[PDB]
Order: sequence, then structure tokens, then C-alpha cells
Amino acid sequence: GVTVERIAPGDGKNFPKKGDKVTIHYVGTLENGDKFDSSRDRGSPFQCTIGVGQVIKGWDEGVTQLSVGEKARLICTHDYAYGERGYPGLIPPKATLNFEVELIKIN
Ligand SMILES: C=CC[C@@H]1/C=C(\C)C[C@H](C)C[C@H](OC)[C@H]2O[C@@](O)(C(=O)C(=O)N3CCCC[C@H]3C(=O)O[C@H](/C(C)=C/[C@@H]3CC[C@@H](O)[C@H](OC)C3)[C@H](C)[C@@H](O)C/C1=N\NC(C)=O)[C@H](C)C[C@@H]2OC
Repeated sequence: GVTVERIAPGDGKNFPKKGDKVTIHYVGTLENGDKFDSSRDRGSPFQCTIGVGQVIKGWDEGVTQLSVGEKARLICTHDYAYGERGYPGLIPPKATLNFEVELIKIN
């Protein structure tokens, strides 16, 4: 893998740890910027438990590098995303994926 491209900084103090819940807005795109999904388009950020295998590994390893308020691109190689199988109807095999994420809240 995960490469963190910095866009807008967070508070530099509050970073998620394994087992934390996080609230994150994301836009997911292919390498050329073609969007495959977006929580912003749904008017509501995504929530999950981080670092425990509940989301793709690029999130588990990348989101813990962000501080609250930060906007960044999490660029995931396929072994940190959907791997050899891809995601049916959405993601091809072996796809590098971009998630432009904004960390809104930690619990
Ligand atoms: C397959 C589970 C379906 C089931 C579906 C829902 C509750 C509906 C929900 C609104 C859909 C997701 O919207 C948040 C969509 O999210 C994306 O659009 C996205 O942007 C996207 O990549 N993500 C969304 C935001 C965080 C990072 C990432 C992610 O990790 O997504 C989870 C997922 C598909 C995990 C695979 C699981 C299989 C396993 O083999 C793989 O290993 C590599 C991993 C996703 C949160 C999953 O856990 C949720 C689910 N059940 N969970 C349980 C039961 O615990 C992807 C591309 C496609 C997803 O639609 C299917």
C-alpha cells in the first residue's frame, strides 16, 4: 503493498490502531481514475473495524497511517486488495486499486 499519497493533512495526533472503528469517506477508482465506487456518492461515510481482516488488507495497513481529518490516496497492489479473483462485475483480476479516503472519526 500500500502506497500512501498525501493530499490534505490530518491532525497529526490521532491515528487508528488495530481494533478501532473508523469512519471514512472514500472514492475508489482504477489506475486511470475511472471510479468503481464511492461513499461520497451515497451521502454517507463508510464505517468498519480496522486492522482485523474485516476490510481489504490495503485498508487494514493503510488507514492506520492516517490521522483524523487526513485525505490521502491509498494505492493498493492486488495482493492488498482483490488479488487473483478480482470482484465479480466490478474489479478485474490482479487490479491495482486507488482509494481516495478521508478519515473522519476514530472509535
Ligand atoms: C463480499 C462481501 C459482501 C458484503 C456486502 C455488503 C455489506 C454491501 C456493501 C454496501 C458493499 C461494499 O460497500 C461498502 C462494496 O465496497 C466496494 O465497492 C469497495 O469500494 C471496496 O473495495 N471496499 C469498501 C470500503 C472498505 C474497503 C473495501 C472492502 O474491503 O470492502 C469489503 C469487501 C468487498 C471485502 C471482501 C470480502 C470477500 C473477500 O474474499 C475479499 O478478500 C480480499 C474481501 C466490504 C465492506 C465487505 O466486507 C461487505 C460485505 N460483507 N462483509 C461481512 C459479511 O463481513 C467493493 C468493490 C464492492 C462492495 O460491494 C460488494
